[PDB]
Amino acid sequence: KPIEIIGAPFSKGQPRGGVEKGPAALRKAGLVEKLKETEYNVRDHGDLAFVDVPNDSPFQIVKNPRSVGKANEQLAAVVAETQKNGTISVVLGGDHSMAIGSISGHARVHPDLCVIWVDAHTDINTPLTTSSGNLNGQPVAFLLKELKGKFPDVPGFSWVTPCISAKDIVYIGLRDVDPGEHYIIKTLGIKYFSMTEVDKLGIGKVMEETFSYLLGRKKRPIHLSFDVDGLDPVFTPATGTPVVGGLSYREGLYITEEIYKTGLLSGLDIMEVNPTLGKTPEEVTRTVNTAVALTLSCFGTKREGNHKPETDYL
Amino acid sequence: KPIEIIGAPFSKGQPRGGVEKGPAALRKAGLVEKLKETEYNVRDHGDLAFVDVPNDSPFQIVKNPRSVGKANEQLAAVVAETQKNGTISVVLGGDHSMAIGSISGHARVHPDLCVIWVDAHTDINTPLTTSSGNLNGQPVAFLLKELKGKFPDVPGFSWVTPCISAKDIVYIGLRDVDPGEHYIIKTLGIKYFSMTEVDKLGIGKVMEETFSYLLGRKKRPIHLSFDVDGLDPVFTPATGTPVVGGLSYREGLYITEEIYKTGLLSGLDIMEVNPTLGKTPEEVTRTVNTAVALTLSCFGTKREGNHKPETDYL
Amino acid sequence: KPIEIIGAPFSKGQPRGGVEKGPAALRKAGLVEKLKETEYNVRDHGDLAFVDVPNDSPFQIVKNPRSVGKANEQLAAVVAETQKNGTISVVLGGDHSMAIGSISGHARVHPDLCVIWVDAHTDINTPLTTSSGNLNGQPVAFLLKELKGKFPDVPGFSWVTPCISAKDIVYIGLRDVDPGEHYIIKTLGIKYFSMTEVDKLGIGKVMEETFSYLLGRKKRPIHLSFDVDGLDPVFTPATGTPVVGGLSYREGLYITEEIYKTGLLSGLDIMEVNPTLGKTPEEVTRTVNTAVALTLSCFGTKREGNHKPETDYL
Ligand SMILES: [Mn+2]
Ligand SMILES: [Mn+2]
Ligand SMILES: [Mn+2]
Ligand SMILES: [Mn+2]
Ligand SMILES: [Mn+2]
Ligand SMILES: [Mn+2]
Repeated sequence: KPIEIIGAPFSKGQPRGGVEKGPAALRKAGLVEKLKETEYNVRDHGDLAFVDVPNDSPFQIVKNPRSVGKANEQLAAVVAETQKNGTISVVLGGDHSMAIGSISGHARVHPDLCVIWVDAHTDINTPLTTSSGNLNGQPVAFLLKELKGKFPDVPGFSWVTPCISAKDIVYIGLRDVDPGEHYIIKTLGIKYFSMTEVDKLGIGKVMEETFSYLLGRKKRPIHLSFDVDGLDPVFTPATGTPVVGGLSYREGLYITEEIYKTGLLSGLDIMEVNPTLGKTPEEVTRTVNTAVALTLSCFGTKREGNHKPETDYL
Repeated sequence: KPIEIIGAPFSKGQPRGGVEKGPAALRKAGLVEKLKETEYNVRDHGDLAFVDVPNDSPFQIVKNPRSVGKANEQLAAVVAETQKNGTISVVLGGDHSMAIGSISGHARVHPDLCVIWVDAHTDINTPLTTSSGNLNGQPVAFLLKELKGKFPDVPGFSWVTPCISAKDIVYIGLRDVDPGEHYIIKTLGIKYFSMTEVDKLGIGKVMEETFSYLLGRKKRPIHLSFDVDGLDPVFTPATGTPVVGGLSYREGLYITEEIYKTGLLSGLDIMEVNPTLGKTPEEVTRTVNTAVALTLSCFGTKREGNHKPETDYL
Repeated sequence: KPIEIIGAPFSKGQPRGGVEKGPAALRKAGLVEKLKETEYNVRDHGDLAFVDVPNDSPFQIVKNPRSVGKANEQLAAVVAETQKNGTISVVLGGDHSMAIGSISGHARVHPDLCVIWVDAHTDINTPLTTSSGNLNGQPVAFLLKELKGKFPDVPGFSWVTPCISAKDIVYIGLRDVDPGEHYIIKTLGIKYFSMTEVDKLGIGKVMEETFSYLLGRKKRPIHLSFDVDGLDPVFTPATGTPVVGGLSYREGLYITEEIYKTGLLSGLDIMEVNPTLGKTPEEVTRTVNTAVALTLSCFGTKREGNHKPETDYL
C-alpha cells in the first residue's frame, strides 16, 4: 500500500508560537526514510503553503477564523485527492485545528469512516462554548452532524460539511474536559475512555472495545487523529497543553500497534508537536522521537520484532 | 452535602519536623476554594491548636505519648461533633498518627463504618512491636478491637476505644511491612492489596473487590484515611517514608473516583504531606498539587470531565 | 537452602567499558549482607579472575572470541561445581555474554532446566547475524541445540555444548529486536512476551503462562538470566543498551516474586549493570539499588512483608 506524508505547518489554531515547526522537526528526525524501510511505498508530498488572510478579525471570540478556515480548505483538497488515489494519508501537524480538513477530505472519499481520537482533551468546544477563541478545542464541533446549526457559521468554514456523527468517533485519554465539553459528550452519547477507563479496563481491553464498537458490524476505514498531548508529558513534553497522568509510551504504542493489525488504517494525524516548547533539547528530542515511534508503529513496526518475508536469515 | 475541612497541624507522631506545615501548604494551594466549586457546601473549621504536654517522658519506647494522646483526644471531639451535624469531614494532617482520633470521633457517630487505608505501610505496629517509638506506625493498633490488651495502656490514650475490627479495614499499597506488622495482619486475617495484588489484579479489579468485601452485605459509611506515602515518590515526593514502586497518580485518582461514585464517603484523611522535605520547590508543589487532586476527586471531579446540571451550554 | 554468589567481572562481551565494575558496585550496596538476613544460607565465592588471551584477533566479525570463550569456560566450571553441591547459584555480571557459561555449568548438573530470559533484547544473534562483533547479543545462539552448526565454530567456544532447545526458554520484555533475531525466534517458534504481550496480558497473566508453558508437565529447575536492560531506564539507567518503554520496577519485582513462590529457583544472572554509565551518582545508585531489589525478591523478600516463623511478636 502507498503512504502519503502531507506537511501541515500551521499554528493559527492556537496562541503559542511553535507547532508549525513540527513537520520540519519530525522529518529531520528521519520520519520519511524510516517509513520507507517498512513494507509500504512512501511519497513525501511536501509541506503545504498556507496563505495568510489579512485583517482576519475575530468572530466574536473565535480567533483567526478565516486563516484557519482557508488553511483547512486547502488541506481537505489535498487529502481528498490522495485518498482518491487510494493511498494512506499521514498529516504532520501544526496544531490539532487542522484535524478539521484532514478528516473532511477523507470522508469525501471514504464517507463511512470511523475515528479514533487520541488526545487528553475532547477538543469539541463550539464557538459558543470556548473559553478562549482557540480553534484548538473545536475541531470535533465542526465535524459533527449533531452539532450542525447548534452555533453560528464561522468566517471561512462555510465549506465544511459535518461528515461524521457521534456514533462513529471514540476518544482515548481524556483528562482535561471543560464543562461545556463534558456536557456535549454526555448529551450526544459519545463513546470515550478517559484515563480512568484505561486504568480500570487496561489498554488491551480498551482497544478491544473501541474496535467491536466501531467495527462490530461494518468493517470500515479508520482515521487515527492523534494528539501528542495524549501521552504523559514525561514522554511527549513539548506540547501546548500538557496534562499530568496520561498515556504511557507503551500504552500508546500498544494502540498504534493494534490499529496496525486491523489493516484498516487509512488517514493518520500527528498533531501538536512543538519543538520550541522543549525545556531542554532532550524534551524536544524525546517528544519527536516517540511521535515518529507511534507513526512507524501504525505502519507495522512491532515490538516483538520484524523480519522481511521469503528471506532465510539462516 | 456539607464538607468540613479540619486543620491538624501535628507532628509528634514522628521524628521529622515538617508535617505540621501540611495544612498550611494545602490551603495555600487553593484547597478550600477549589472544593467550593464542587457540588458540596464547604466550611473551613480552621486548624486545631494542640496543647504541648510538658515533660512527656517516653513510655518505654513509644515517644511523646501524652502529646499525641491529647492532640488526638481533641480531634476525636471535633470530628465526632461535625459528623453529628451530618457533614462529611476532611482531616488535613500532620503525620498519620492523628488517624487514631479522626476515626475515633467518626465511629462515635457512625459505629458501623468501614475503612479503606491507602498507605505503603500498615502502620499497625503496637507499642511492643515498634522499632522506633514513632506512633506513626501504630495508628491501627489503637483502633483495633482485636489488639485490645495485647499491649500495655499508653500515657494519654486511655480515652480511645477500639472502634473497628479486622473485618472492617482494607489496606491498599503495602510495600514496606515490618515483621511484627506482617505477622499481625496474617494473624488477624486483615484484607489487603499490597503492590503485588494491584499489579496482578489492576486498580480496577482491586476497587471492585474492596467494595464487595466491605459493602457486599451492608452498605455503610466509608472512612478514607489516605497516606500520601501511598503513591510513588515521583508524584508525592515530600514525605517522611518514601518507598519505591508505589501507586501511580492515575491508580490513586482512580481510587478516590470510585469511592466518590459510591456516594458513601463520610470521613477523609490527607496525611503525611511534608512541604519541608521537598528537594526542590517542584517536588513540594508536585506533592501538594496531587494531594489536592485526590481530595477534589473524592468529591466528584471526574477525569472524564464535569458539567453543572440543568444548564444548557448550547 | 544454600546460596552461592559468584563474581563475574567481565566486559569483553561488548565495546563499553564498565560492566566489570558491576559486582563491586552491587556488593558495596550490601548485596551479600542483605541476603543473609533471608531464610537462606549465603556464601560469597568471590570474583573470578579472567585470564586475558593475548592477540585475540577477530573471528571475522565477532570480537575478542578467545577472551570470552575462556572466561565462560572457567565460569561453567565453577557454576557446575556449586550446583553439584546443591546450592542455588547467583551470577553477578559484567555483560550478558557470560550467560553462556552460567547456564552451561547449570545444565551440566540439571540437564532438564528451563530458562526465563528477562531482557529487552533477544541476544540470539549468531556470528553470521551480528551487526557488531559483540558477543553481547549472541549468548542464546551458543546455547541452542537448534542453532547447532548453523554457523562456524568460534575461537574459544569449542567447549560449549547446546544444552537447551527452543522448547525450554521464554523471553520477557523484548523491545529491540534485529531482523535476523526476529527471524530466528519466529523460525524456531520460541515462546516470548514482548512489551506488547505484557501490555495486553499483564505481568500477572504473563507469569501464569510462562509457568504453565515451561512447567505444565514436568516441574523442573528454573534459570533466571535477568538483563538489567529489561526494565525501563527510569529505574535501571546505567546500562549499555537502554530501550524506552520497558518493565516497571513493579512488574519486574512481581516477576522475581512469583518465581520465588515456585520454589524452583536454581541459577540466577544479574547482568549488564554498569556503574560508570550513570549520568549522575543517582542513576547509578538507582540502577544498583533495584538490581539488589530484584535479587532479594527472588529469595523471598515479599512486598506484602515478611516475618520469621515461630516467633510471637506479640
Ligand atoms: Mn487536540
Ligand atoms: Mn489536546
Ligand atoms: Mn501512615
Ligand atoms: Mn506511611
Ligand atoms: Mn542481554
Ligand atoms: Mn540487553
